[PDB]
Amino acid sequence: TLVRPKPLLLKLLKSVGAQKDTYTMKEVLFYLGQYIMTKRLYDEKQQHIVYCSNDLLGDLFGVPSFSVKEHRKIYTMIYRNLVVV
Ligand SMILES: CN1C(=O)[C@H](Cc2ccccc2)O[C@@H](c2ccc(Br)cc2)[C@H]1c1ccc(Br)cc1
Repeated sequence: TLVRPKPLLLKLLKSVGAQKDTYTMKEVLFYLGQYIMTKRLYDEKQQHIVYCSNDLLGDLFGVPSFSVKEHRKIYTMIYRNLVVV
């Protein structure tokens, strides 16, 4: 499935090296995760928990924190920031 990230998500992706305007979901996640690990928004003690309050990611998703273990919720939040081609 190819997707087109909306302006805010695209900015996020490109800030960690993304270069296209169109991506597969696996690529969106790849860069999104690189973004998270690069900024280290995860919690050192509980590494599956992500803190993104007052960050671009928080703006994007609409939440102050989330768990990378809830794939359905992450997929939901991501989909709101892209149009499926
Ligand atoms: C599937 N996946 C990835 O592709 C990347 C891999 C990656 C890591 C470092 C540098 C480049 C790419 O991130 C994974 C990830 C990210 C953050 C945490 Br916390 C756990 C796992 C993980 C992931 C990406 C996005 C979300 Br939201 C949740 C998990």
